[PDB]
Amino acid sequence: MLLYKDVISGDELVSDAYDLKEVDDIVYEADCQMVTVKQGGDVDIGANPSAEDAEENAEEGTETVNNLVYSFRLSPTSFDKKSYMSYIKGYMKAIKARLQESNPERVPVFEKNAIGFVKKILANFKDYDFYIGESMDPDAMVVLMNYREDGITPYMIFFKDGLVSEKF
Repeated sequence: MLLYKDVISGDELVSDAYDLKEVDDIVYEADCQMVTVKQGGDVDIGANPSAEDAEENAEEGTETVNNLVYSFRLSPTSFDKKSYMSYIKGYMKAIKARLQESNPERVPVFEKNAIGFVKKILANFKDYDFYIGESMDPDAMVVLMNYREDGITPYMIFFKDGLVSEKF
């Protein structure tokens, strides 16, 4: 029920309606489940000439999708290996300033903890993928999608430093 949004440019990055766990480091984890819904194509809010919506006569088009991405229309975008270093570097520094203006005591704990997680993320930045909200900003809240140690549990992480809690 809790709603967490970013102030830099995340806009509703995740919520507790699913489940959130903060790792000893400084990030939250919102688990997502798969649900089957009847979708008949969308392609943005308008962008098609003429169609029939028939395809076959033995299946309409049921597609399972995460409940967090569907409710928050999460939008995953492609990225570059070297481009990732520039986004995490200029983004980490951006937060460093937000602490100095708000809480300067979070500058050191945030640097050491965030530095450790970044080192374990580069080991497989591809397996963590890179998501982005409708804001379309490579310097806003960045969420990564990774499967637990099992693989049957899809979960994403949201930097707690750039995540606030909102009560209904």
